[PDB]
Amino acid sequence: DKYETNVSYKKLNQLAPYFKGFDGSFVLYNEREQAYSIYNEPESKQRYSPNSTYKIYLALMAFDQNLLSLNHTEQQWDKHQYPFKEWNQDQNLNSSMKYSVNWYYENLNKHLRQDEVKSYLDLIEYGNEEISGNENYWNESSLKISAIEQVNLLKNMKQHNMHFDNKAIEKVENSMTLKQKDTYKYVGKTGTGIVNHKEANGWFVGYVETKDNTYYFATHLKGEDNANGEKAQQISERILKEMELI
Ligand SMILES: *C(=O)[C@@H](NC(=O)c1c(-c2ccccc2)noc1C)[C@@H]1N[C@@H](C(=O)O)C(C)(C)S1
Repeated sequence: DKYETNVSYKKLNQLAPYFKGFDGSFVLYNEREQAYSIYNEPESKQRYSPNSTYKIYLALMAFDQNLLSLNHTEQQWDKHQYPFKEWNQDQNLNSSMKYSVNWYYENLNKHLRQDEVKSYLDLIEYGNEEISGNENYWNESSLKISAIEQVNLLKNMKQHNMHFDNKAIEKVENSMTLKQKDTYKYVGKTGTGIVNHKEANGWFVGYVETKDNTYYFATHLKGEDNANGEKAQQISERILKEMELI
C-alpha cells in the first residue's frame, strides 16, 4: 500500500551510500522552513508495518483512555521468560519504551476497544488504518505506514494537532528521549520486523529539537536481512550528524 501526496521536497539523493545493502528511505521535516527533504521518495511513500514505532501512539491512546495516568505507568511482569533479559521484569512507560517491551504495549492494546482505536487511527491518519489482520495488528500484520506519514504524525503530535493531552505527549516524549543537551533534545523510537525468518523491516523515527527549530525524521529499511531498528538508527545518526544536528 502507498501513501499519496504531491508535497514538495528537497531531494536527498546523496544519502544513497548510507543505505548500502537496503531499499531504504530517509525523510526529514524542517519545522521552521516547513520543508521536507527525502532520500528515495518512492520508498518514502511505501507503507510497511510500523512495528515497535506504533508503541508511541498506543501509549498516547492508553493515556487518553485514562488507562495510563501521569503517575501510574507501571505494569506487573507476569513471569514469562523472554529471549531478551530487559523484558523479564516490571516496567514503566520509560523502561518499556527504552527496552521495547512488547508485552507492555500488548496489555495496552488488550484493554482498549478496537473501535476507539479505529477511531483514533482515523483521526491521526495512521497509514492504511487496517487493524483487521490479527490481535497484534501492528507486528508484521495488517497495519502499515510510510516513512513520510511517520514524520507527519510526530510533527502533528509535537505541534499539538492531535487531540491528546499535552502532558500525555510530554510523558510519551520523555520515554523516547535519547539525549538531552543544552543545545538539543533528541527523541526516537526503533522498529524491527521479521518476515521469512529474516530481519526485513527496520524503522527509526523521531526528531531533534534545537533552540530554534525541530527536525523530524524517519528512516526506513527493507532488505534481505539486517534490516532492523538498530541499523536504521545507526544510519539516521550518521545522516543527522552530517546535517549537523546531533
Ligand atoms: C518492535 O519492533 C519489537 N519487534 C519485534 O517484536 C519483532 C522482531 C524481533 C526481531 C529481532 C529481535 C527481536 C524481535 N521481529 O518481528 C517483530 C514484529 C521490539 N522492538 C525492536 C526494535 O528494533 O526496537 C526489538 C528488536 C528491540 S524487539
